Amino acid sequence: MKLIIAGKNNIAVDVTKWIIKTISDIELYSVCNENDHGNDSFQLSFKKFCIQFNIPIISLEDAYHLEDAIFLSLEFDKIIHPSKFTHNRIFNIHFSYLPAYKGMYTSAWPILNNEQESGVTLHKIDHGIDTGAIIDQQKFPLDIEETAKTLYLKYIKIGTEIVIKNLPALISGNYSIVEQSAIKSSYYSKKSIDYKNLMIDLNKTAHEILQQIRAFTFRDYQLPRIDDIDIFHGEILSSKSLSKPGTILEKNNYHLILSTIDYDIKLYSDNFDEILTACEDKSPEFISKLLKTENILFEKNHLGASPIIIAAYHGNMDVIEWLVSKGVNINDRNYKGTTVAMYFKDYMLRSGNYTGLENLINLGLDLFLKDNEGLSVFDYMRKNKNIELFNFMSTFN
Amino acid sequence: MKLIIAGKNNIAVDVTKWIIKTISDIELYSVCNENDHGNDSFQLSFKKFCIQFNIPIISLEDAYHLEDAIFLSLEFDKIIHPSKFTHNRIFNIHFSYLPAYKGMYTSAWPILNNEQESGVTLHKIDHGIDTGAIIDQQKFPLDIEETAKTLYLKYIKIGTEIVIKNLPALISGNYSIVEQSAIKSSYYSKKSIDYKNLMIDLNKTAHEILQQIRAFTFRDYQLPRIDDIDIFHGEILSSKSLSKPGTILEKNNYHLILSTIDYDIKLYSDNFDEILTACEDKSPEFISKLLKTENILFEKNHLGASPIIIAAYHGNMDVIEWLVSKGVNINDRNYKGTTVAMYFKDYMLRSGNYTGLENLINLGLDLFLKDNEGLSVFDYMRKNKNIELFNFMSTFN
Ligand SMILES: Cc1cn([C@H]2C[C@H](O)[C@@H](COP(=O)(O)OP(=O)(O)O[C@H]3O[C@H](C)[C@@H](O)[C@H](N)[C@H]3O)O2)c(=O)[nH]c1=O
Ligand SMILES: Cc1cn([C@H]2C[C@H](O)[C@@H](COP(=O)(O)OP(=O)(O)O[C@H]3O[C@H](C)[C@@H](O)[C@H](N)[C@H]3O)O2)c(=O)[nH]c1=O
Ligand SMILES: Nc1nc(=O)c2c([nH]1)NC[C@@H](CNc1ccc(C(=O)N[C@@H](CCC(=O)O)C(=O)O)cc1)N2C=O
Ligand SMILES: Nc1nc(=O)c2c([nH]1)NC[C@@H](CNc1ccc(C(=O)N[C@@H](CCC(=O)O)C(=O)O)cc1)N2C=O
Ligand SMILES: [Cl-]
Ligand SMILES: [Cl-]
Ligand SMILES: [Cl-]
Ligand SMILES: [Cl-]
Ligand SMILES: [Cl-]
Ligand SMILES: [Cl-]
Ligand SMILES: [K+]
Ligand SMILES: [K+]
Ligand code: NA
Ligand code: NA
Ligand code: NA
Ligand code: NA
Ligand code: NA
Ligand code: NA
Ligand code: NA
Ligand code: NA
Repeated sequence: MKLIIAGKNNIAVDVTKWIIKTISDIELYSVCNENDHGNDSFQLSFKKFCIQFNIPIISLEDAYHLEDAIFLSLEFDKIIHPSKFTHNRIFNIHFSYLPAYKGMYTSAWPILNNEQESGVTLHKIDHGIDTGAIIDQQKFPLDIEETAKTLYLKYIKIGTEIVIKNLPALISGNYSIVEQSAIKSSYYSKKSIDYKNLMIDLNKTAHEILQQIRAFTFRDYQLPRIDDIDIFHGEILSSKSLSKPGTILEKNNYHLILSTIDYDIKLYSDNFDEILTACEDKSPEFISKLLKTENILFEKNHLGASPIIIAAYHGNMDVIEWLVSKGVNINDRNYKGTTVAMYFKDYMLRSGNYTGLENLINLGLDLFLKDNEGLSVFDYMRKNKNIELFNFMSTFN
Repeated sequence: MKLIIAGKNNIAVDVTKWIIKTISDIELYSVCNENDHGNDSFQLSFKKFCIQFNIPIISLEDAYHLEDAIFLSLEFDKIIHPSKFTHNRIFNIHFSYLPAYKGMYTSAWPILNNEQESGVTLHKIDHGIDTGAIIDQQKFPLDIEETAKTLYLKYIKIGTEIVIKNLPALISGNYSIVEQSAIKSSYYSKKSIDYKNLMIDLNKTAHEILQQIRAFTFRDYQLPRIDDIDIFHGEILSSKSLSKPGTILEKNNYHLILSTIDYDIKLYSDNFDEILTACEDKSPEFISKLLKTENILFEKNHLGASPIIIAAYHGNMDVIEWLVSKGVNINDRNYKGTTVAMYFKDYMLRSGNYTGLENLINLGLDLFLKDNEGLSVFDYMRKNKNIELFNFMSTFN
C-alpha cells in the first residue's frame, strides 16, 4: 500500500519520520509545496528531508494516477479535487477546530476574535475549502499572551500528534466520520489580512489593540510596527487619556504609550537583539531589567539562536541557570537541531573550562540528542579529535 | 430638584412618562437630538412629545448651566463632557452589556459576531465613548433569527425598564458604581458599517452570510439586497454546490439560491406588500403558503400597519384568529398608537356586521387602550356620534 504525504514543515517531516519508524510495509511518496525550495527555516524543508531520506518526490498530477494509495495533506498549498482520484482515501489536517476557521491565517484570526480556545482537525478532503467530514479533532486553550507564532507551533505539535494517533485507522479504513455542521462554521480568505501592509486599528479599545498586536506577532514573518517602532508585546495601563485614540502620549527607545478608546496602552519596543548580546556576558540581574516582557526570553533569531543558546556558547553559567528557572528548555535547539549541549561543548573546548558541565547535567542537559544531520555531540568530538573533552563528557550518566 | 432628559425615541418618551406619573416633585427639562424634527416614525418623536406635554426643551449648552440637576442621556446624539457641569450626576443608558460593544451599531455587531447574548447598561458619563463606571446592567439571549430591528426593540424595552428601576437611586444618590474592566472591552465606530453602501460578503459560509443578512434586516431603514432583490430572511440548505461562493444557482420571484463556502443558502425575497394585501380578504391557508418565513407575520409598514391591523380593518376574522394563534398581539398598534380594536370598530361601522367582536374579546381584545392622542375607541365613537355601535361595544366586560 502506498502513502502519499503532500505538504510542508515539521508536521510533514515528523509524520513522515513516524511512518518510517513504525510502518515499514508502506511505500512512501512526497508531494511538496511550490514555495518549498529546499531551505530550512523556523520549520524544516520537507523537500530537503525527502531527498535526504530517499522518499520519492512526485507531482500532484502523478499522485492522481497512483492506485492503491492513501493521500494525506499537511499544510499543502494546492487545491485537491476528490474527483481526480480512483479512491476516497484522501485526508487533511486543518489548523482549527472545524467547522470554525476554515481557510486562511488560522494562527491570527482566533486571536483577533478573542477566542478562548482553538484546535486541530483531521478530516476528509472534499471539493471545497476545509469542508469535508471530520475524522478526529482536539482542542486547547489560548494563553493570555498567545501570539500567532506560539499558536502556530501548538498547531504543528497537536496536528502531528493527531495524525500519528489516527494513521493506523486511516490505513485500515476503520475510522468514523461526521459531517461538519453549518452552525458556527466560519471562513477567512487570503484577502482578510494584508500581511504586506498590515495596519493596526488604533481607534479601538486597549484590549482590541493588544489582541491585534499579539495576532500579528510572528518574528520569522513580522513584528507589528507602530510609528516606525517594531513592537514586542505590551500592557494595558490604568490611566485613561482624553486625547483621540491613537495619540502618542510618550515615545522613547523603550516603548510607546498610546491613548485608546478606554485605557492607555504601553507597547514595548522589540529589544531582542540587545537581549541576545547581553546573554554573552551579562548577569541575570542585568538581563531582568533590560527585558520588558519575559516572552523575549523564548524568542529565536532567523537561525534559531535563543537567549539560552547564546549563554551556553559563551559559558554564561548564571544566565543559563536563570533561564532554566524561568522555564526555558535546557535542551533548546536552533533550526538545524544543534542543541544547548553542543554549544556548551564549544565553550568548554574554546576556554578549557570544564567545571560547569556537571551543574547543567543536574539541571537536565541531555548529551545524547542528535541534530538534523543525525549527529550527537560525541560524533562531533570524535570527528574533530577532541578526545580529552569527549572522555570528560562521557563520565556523566 | 431638576431632571434633564437628553435623547430620543420611546425610551426617552416612556421614561419621561413614568417620571410624570410617579415623581411629581421634579422639574423636567428636555434636550433633543439634531435629527428629531418632530415626526413620529417606528419610534415617537421626543420633541413632539415634550412640546405636547409642556416639558421645556433646552439646548445642551443650557443644560451645562443648570445647577441642582441630574442629567440622563437616552440615545442622545452629542458628546457630553463631565467637566462642563457643576456636578457629577450625569448618567447614560447604552445599548450593550458593557464593556463589550461600546460605540455604534450595537443592534448589528452582536449579530454579525454571532453572540449568544446582549444587554443594556446604565453607567456614569465620562469624557470618552461609553467608558464610565457601571451602575446597573441586564443581559438577555439573542434569538436564533434575531435581526437588528428585533434586537433594537429589546434594547428600547430593557433600557426603559432599567432606567425606571434605578431612577429613585439616581435621584437619592444612593447607588453603587464599578469601573469597567479593560478585558473583553470592544468598540465599533461609525466607519465600521456603511449603511449607504452595504455589501454582504458572499465569499463566506452559509451561517456567516445569514448572520449578515439578519444583522442588516431593519425594515424601517433597509433590507439587505442581493442581485437586485430585497431579502427577508433565508435558510441553510443541505446541498453543497461546487461553484464559486456567491454563484447564483437559482433566481425567481420567490428566492435566490447561492453557493457558499459550505452549504447552499436560500434567501427569501421580501413579499411583505403581498402579505398585507392578502390579509384584506384571503384565507389563513392562502397566507400560509404565500409567506416564506413566519417572521413576515410580525412586520410593519412605515405607518405601523401589520398583518393583523389589515385583517382587522377588513374584518377578516379567520386571519385575525390565525395570526393570534401564531403569537401575534391581538392588541397591536400602529405608530400613532391606533389599536386593533379601533381598526375592527371601523370595519363594524362600515359593514354593519357586529357579530365578530365577541370572539375577539374572548381572545383578549382590549377596548380600553388609548392611542398617542390619549383617546380610546369610545372617545372616537362618541365624537363621531356612532352611539348604537358605542353602546354595543360597551356591553363587553
Ligand atoms: C504569510 C504570513 C503568515 N503569518 C501567520 C498567520 C498564519 O496562520 C501562520 C502560518 O502561515 P502560513 O503557513 O503561510 O499560512 P496559513 O496559516 O494561512 O495556512 C493556509 O495556507 C496553507 C498552505 C494551507 O495548507 C493551510 N491549511 C491554510 O490555513 O503565520 C504571519 O504572521 N505573517 C505572514 O506574512
Ligand atoms: C443608521 C442605521 C442603523 N441601523 C441599525 C443599527 C443600529 O444599532 C440601530 C439603531 O440605529 P440608530 O439609533 O441610528 O444608531 P446606533 O444604534 O448606532 O446608536 C448610536 O448612536 C446614537 C445616537 C447613540 O446615542 C447610541 N448610544 C449609539 O450606539 O439600527 C440600520 O439597520 N440602518 C441604518 O441605516
Ligand atoms: N479541496 C481542497 N480544499 C482545501 O481547503 C485545501 C486543499 N484542497 N488542498 C490543500 C490546501 C489548499 N488551499 C488553497 C486555498 C486557496 C487557493 C487559491 O488559489 N485561492 C484563490 C482565492 C484566494 C483566497 O480567497 O484565499 C486564489 O486566487 O489564490 C489555493 C489553495 N487546502 C487546505 O489547506
Ligand atoms: N462623553 C460621551 N460619550 C458618549 O459615548 C456619548 C455621549 N457623551 N453623549 C451621547 C452619545 C454621543 N455619541 C457620539 C459619538 C460620536 C460622535 C462623533 O462626532 N464622532 C466622530 C467620529 C465618528 C465615529 O467614529 O463614530 C464624528 O466625526 O462623527 C458624536 C457623538 N454618547 C453615547 O451614546
Ligand atoms: Cl506554502
Ligand atoms: Cl568538537
Ligand atoms: Cl584531545
Ligand atoms: Cl439621532
Ligand atoms: Cl367612530
Ligand atoms: Cl348611532
Ligand atoms: K483615551
Ligand atoms: K459552495
Ligand atoms: Na522551511
Ligand atoms: Na472519527
Ligand atoms: Na493576505
Ligand atoms: Na523588566
Ligand atoms: Na421618530
Ligand atoms: Na450599582
Ligand atoms: Na457608517
Ligand atoms: Na410557507
